[PDB]
Amino acid sequence: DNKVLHVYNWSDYIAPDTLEKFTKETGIKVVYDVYDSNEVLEAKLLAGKSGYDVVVPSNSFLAKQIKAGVYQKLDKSKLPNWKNLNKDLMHTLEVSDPGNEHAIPYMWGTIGIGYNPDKVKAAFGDNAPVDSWDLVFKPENIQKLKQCGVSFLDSPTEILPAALHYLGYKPDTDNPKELKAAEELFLKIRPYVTYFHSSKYISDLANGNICVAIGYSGDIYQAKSRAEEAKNKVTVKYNIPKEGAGSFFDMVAIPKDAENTEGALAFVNFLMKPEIMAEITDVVQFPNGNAAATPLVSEAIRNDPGIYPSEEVMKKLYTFPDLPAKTQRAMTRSWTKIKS
Repeated sequence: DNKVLHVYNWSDYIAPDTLEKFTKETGIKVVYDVYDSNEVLEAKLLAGKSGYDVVVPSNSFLAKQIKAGVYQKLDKSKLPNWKNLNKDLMHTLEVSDPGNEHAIPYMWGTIGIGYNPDKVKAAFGDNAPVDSWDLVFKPENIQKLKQCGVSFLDSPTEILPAALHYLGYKPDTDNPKELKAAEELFLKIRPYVTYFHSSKYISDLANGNICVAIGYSGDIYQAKSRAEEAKNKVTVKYNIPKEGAGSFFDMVAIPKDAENTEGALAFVNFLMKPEIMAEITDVVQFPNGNAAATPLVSEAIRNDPGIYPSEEVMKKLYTFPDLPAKTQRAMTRSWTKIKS
């Protein structure tokens, strides 16, 4: 039975009936499981037998997982939709799957600026550089903002590069003297930071206990809506700094030990039909890799530069590397001193 497609994906990360539509156009029935963390999936692929034709791991893992011959290169000849992929994002993805050979971007997010336009304006004055990493990385700026509170993700592997990229170094630099600079910067601002956390800020941004939060885009939208919701006159805006930013994509790949290869490819191609990816996003509401899909996406999500960026910004976007041990704990030690 070659109407058997073994798929593996994030939970609630799909259309109401994407799989149907597929089947209806393939005559391939799909078995749809859903994992909840990269660790559980990564544990499958390594277990000598995936048993799946398609997984959608996070690009940070895809990278490593690529290096361990876990996937087969795509046979692009059988993916006539590939043209619909956003060339810009694909390019900013080469430093993860070189020559875009293995996966395509499903949906993605960024580490950017979550903020409250009103509180920022009253704490800062006119013209808060709310589109620029300047907002938080100039002492005389963040200090004014302490008065309404500002948060950073507790996560050095991601946050540091914000500093690095801000200082002009390469975001993935391995250099002791540079990482230090990054450290000396965060130290000039540390006294002006309420707290470091990867979750508290979501509600504090929504209740307006704090006015500036640097964190994940998905997280900031949660707050934004949670906020409109709470009918308490709190506004949550989100920006991707003109200087570009950190970014992450969930990638659809095909494992090397795939049983139904030729079906899986058909499947990936299916996912790039403008109106299908358009649909997936109307529902879960994270941007996707599909350029020619956009104009189909719901006016409200389509027109929100907080999700669909200048694409001059698109070009200034970066991924996160596979860091080497020395750096890795170099950062931890850094972060540790930074907090206290």
